[PDB]
Amino acid sequence: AAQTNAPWGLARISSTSPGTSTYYYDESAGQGSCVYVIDTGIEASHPEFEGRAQMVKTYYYSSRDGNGHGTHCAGTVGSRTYGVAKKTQLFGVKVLDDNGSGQYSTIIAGMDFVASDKNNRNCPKGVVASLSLGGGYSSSVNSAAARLQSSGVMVAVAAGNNNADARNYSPASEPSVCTVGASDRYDRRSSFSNYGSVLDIFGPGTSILSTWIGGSTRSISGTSMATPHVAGLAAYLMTLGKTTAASACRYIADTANKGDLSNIPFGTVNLLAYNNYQA
Repeated sequence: AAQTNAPWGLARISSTSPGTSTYYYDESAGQGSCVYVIDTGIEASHPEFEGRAQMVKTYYYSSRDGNGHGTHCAGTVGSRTYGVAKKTQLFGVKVLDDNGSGQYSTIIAGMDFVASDKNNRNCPKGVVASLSLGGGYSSSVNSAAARLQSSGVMVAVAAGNNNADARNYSPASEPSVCTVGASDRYDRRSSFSNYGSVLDIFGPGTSILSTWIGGSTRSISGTSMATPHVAGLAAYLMTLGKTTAASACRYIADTANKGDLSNIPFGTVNLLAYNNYQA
């Protein structure tokens, strides 16, 4: 399939070259897979989600996304216009309040929720969890991310927007999950994107247009915005049978665009998420 005038990030994950605007992808589009978006919740009623998004858990008075961040990330995963896997199932776990804030303990409980809740969902193609969140280093947040990964969920976490080594941030520093840095439309590392040996991949992170609360859209920047690209890419690749949850991050890196990003610090992988679709 071909989505003309796609957001630049979608066109990039299906391109060996920057500066194109058509997203190419196999029409399976993540059908039969599931992506948990553990964030501020999802505006499931948004027409871009086509009934495929829903709230499955909240730790606050409402499951409604009053922030927009989780709606944006879900839109990049699987919204029809801005998503990578336009047919995947989107489950919202509201571990962040409408300020975008969350206690690490609520975040840990959300990861253990997904690790069990997937046994209540129909995901024959597999399960993805997109963690567009992060704070300082925590071995307990890291271990929850490892349990989630160990449980059979592909876990994609943001590297962080500190322009630092992601080694001092959780869950970005958990080596078993898929830690994602952010790039821009000119194949530069995003000026904010964390780096380091713990990173596994880079996704489009600067000026990403996706869904927003109130049925709207907007463009925002962050490693929280590169993470749903790889998360959506993983649900896409697992539906095609190219990889499993335990292997998808290592697979995505094997098939990524090599040595195409500039301003990548020594010791950080120079890999850009690439669906390797041939139309």
